[PDB]
Amino acid sequence: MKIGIIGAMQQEVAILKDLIEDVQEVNQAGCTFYSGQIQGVDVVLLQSGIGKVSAALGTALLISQYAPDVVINTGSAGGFDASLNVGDVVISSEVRHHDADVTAFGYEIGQMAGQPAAFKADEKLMTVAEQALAQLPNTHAVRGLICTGDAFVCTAERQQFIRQHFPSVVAVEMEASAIAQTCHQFKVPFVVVRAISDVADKESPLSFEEFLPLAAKSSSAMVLKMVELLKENLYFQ
Amino acid sequence: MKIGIIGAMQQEVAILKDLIEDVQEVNQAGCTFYSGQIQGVDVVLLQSGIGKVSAALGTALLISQYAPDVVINTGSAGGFDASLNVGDVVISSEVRHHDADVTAFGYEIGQMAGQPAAFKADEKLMTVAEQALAQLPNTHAVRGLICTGDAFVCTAERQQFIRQHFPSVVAVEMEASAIAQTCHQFKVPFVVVRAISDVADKESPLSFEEFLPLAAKSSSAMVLKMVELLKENLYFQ
Ligand SMILES: CSC[C@H]1CN(Cc2c[nH]c3c(N)ncnc23)C[C@@H]1O
Ligand SMILES: CSC[C@H]1CN(Cc2c[nH]c3c(N)ncnc23)C[C@@H]1O
Repeated sequence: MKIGIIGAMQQEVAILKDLIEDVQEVNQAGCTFYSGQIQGVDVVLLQSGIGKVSAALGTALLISQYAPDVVINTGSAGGFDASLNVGDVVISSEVRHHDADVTAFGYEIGQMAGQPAAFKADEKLMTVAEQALAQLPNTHAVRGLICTGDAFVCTAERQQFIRQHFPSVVAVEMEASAIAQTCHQFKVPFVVVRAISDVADKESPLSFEEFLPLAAKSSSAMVLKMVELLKENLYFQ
Repeated sequence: MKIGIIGAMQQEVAILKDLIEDVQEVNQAGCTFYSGQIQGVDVVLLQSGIGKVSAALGTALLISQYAPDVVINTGSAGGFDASLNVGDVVISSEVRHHDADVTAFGYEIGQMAGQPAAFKADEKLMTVAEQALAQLPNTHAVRGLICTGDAFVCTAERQQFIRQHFPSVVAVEMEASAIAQTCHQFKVPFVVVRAISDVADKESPLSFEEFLPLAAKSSSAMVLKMVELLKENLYFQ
């Protein structure tokens, strides 16, 4: 099997990039693809750039050219769930666009026309995420709805909008729904395994730059454990 | 040369689809690609689906697999310029995301992180659009800023947010900034040539239903004229 791993920023992919053996680097359309193995499993790591369009474009190139069997989205996120602290892992049960509104034509809020209302994380991949979490016993995670938009959420008004329309939201970020929607269109299983850098408030621009390395470390530790598990997961292999 | 043409919806691509000689249809990732010739020029017509993520993934697949020399985005739009009636044409001078906000990190409103603030349409393609307009004297057109978001704009509050932040906007829609950003990352010239189906207000849902066919007709006639000009002029090799 081949594991696709996607992160937006250089800082988000650095830890995993350094673990790739026999690394082959390709640059295309503002994306960087690193292929090789991590601990004996084939991987392709994509640094996509920030936001929904870059993430969608990169994911489409990833799937069409490299044919990963699964896709794992790594990186940082803004926490909405009360139980999350900076550094904690967040796992997608499902992903929605918090900034999509085609309700004029009867779609529910966040649902894009021609799409399901939500993109559900793959059940088998989810089981692997759970096993990985069980192998990191002193770490706290929350699983739930992750909401994506083309905005860095850092105001009370935007928090209120997102909570009012997506009351179960546990975290927000800027790529996951694009990755998830793209995987959905290609019929490729995905899961998001990110970690909290800030709590999406007026302090978040400062918190984010301060704690991005911590979030990358936490998210990357989980993704690495998942890679290790997938190595000997006979359903996927 | 090879001309790439992109529209979101079935009605938006139907007129041009019917003109393709020796048509070859490929279905991939929830997109449809029609390849062949229109009046002796190679074309690839992408039916992208609706919204930024579908448009981005489709455009990435289009450019990476078919290598069009230029990209023309056709279809409908919500008019903002006061002079626009349903059926009138809009030509992009440039495109912006009206729903992007990373101003917390120094970017201007609508600018995505890691991107320029606007995506400028290609000068030669704009010239060809103007030449086409001159040969269609009973089409009224406005050239200017087109703004994109993952929303069907149909409320005074949303219309006014967009006008406040992008005062020169002439029309809005849901794919162009994704196409434009993707073309920017691949370094492929683009232009948007759309036509008005509604004026982005409370009556837009009904206006859109009524006037989508007219908008497809008007925009497609312009695009066909542009195809004929591009065949003749050798502007692009
Ligand atoms: C430099 S732009 C921010 C980058 C970090 N990614 C995740 C993220 C952390 N905190 C967030 C918040 N409060 N709102 C939205 N997104 C995020 C999103 C983007 O790649
Ligand atoms: C069924 S969703 C609408 C489809 C038609 N496209 C253009 C468009 C016309 N009027 C618009 C408006 N008021 N707001 C945003 N977009 C548009 C966008 C999408 O493909």
